[PDB]
Amino acid sequence: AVKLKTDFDNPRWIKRHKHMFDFLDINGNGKITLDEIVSKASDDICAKLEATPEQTKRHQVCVEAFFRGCGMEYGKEIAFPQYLDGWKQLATSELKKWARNEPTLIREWGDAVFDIFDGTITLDEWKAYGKISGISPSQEDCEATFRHCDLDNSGDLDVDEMTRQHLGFWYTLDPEADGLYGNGVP
Ligand SMILES: O=C1N2C=C(c3ccc(O)cc3)N=C(Cc3ccccc3)C2=N[C@@]1(Cc1ccc(O)cc1)OO
Repeated sequence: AVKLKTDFDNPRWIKRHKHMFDFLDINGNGKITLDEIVSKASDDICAKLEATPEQTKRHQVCVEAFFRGCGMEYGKEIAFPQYLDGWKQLATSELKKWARNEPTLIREWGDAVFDIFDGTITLDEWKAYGKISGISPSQEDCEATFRHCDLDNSGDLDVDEMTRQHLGFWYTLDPEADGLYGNGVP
């Protein structure tokens, strides 16, 4: 039962997103652009995963939409506070879509990522994504991810499940989502 109540002033949610912000801020100058996010998605991740140009393009479209949801844009340098406001807007919109059974941006992003590893992904594939995207380079943390989630009979992870977990993790600080990335993301 996905938590749909938001908790935007909870220091743990804020911290989760500051962590991710700093993670995206290679430079460390306190500012990120859509250009850097998309380059990470397309030049870094998709290339290393050896996705087809079609998969690469659709993944890029999903990433563009997702981060535009939080106010990001090409050539626009964004600092953390504005970024976080943008995330409040994104979360709100996404939860409204989810409630109405309209596809979320996080779901569609998920569909692209899973399609690259193709309707499930394995623990090894997730460790691969973890190290390549850099969100979860500790294989133990990825194993903690697979222990956290409800896997299928094959021991693999479903996109429905990962979407529910991600809704809980990024949008609502759902207690049921805590530890989704092990100790990799607070
Ligand atoms: O959810 C994910 N992410 C969330 C954030 C992120 C970034 C900033 C925040 O403030 C909060 C979250 N950053 C990255 C990594 C990434 C960032 C940018 C471009 C490419 C990849 C990321 N990768 C995902 C992709 C994914 C999506 C749906 C799935 O079902 C499975 C995998 O997997 O967990």
